[PDB]
Amino acid sequence: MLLYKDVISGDELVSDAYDLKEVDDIVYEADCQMVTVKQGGDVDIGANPSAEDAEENAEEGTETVNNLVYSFRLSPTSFDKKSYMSYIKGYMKAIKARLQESNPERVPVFEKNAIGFVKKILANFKDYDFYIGESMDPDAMVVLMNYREDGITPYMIFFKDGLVSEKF
Repeated sequence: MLLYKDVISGDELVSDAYDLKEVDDIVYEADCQMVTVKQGGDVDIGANPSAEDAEENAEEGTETVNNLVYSFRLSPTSFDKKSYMSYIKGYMKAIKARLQESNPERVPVFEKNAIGFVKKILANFKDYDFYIGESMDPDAMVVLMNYREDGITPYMIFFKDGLVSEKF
């Protein structure tokens, strides 16, 4: 029920309606489940000439999708290996300033903890993928999608430093 949004440019990055766990480091984890819904194509809010919506006569088009991405229309975008270093570097520094203006005591704990997680993320930045909200900003809240140690549990992480809690 809790709603967490970013102030830099995340806009509703995740919520507790699913489940959130903060790792000893400084990030939250919102688990997502798969649900089957009847979708008949969308392609943005308008962008098609003429169609029939028939395809076959033995299946309409049921597609399972995460409940967090569907409710928050999460939008995953492609990225570059070297481009990732520039986004995490200029983004980490951006937060460093937000602490100095708000809480300067979070500058050191945030640097050491965030530095450790970044080192374990580069080991497989591809397996963590890179998501982005409708804001379309490579310097806003960045969420990564990774499967637990099992693989049957899809979960994403949201930097707690750039995540606030909102009560209904």
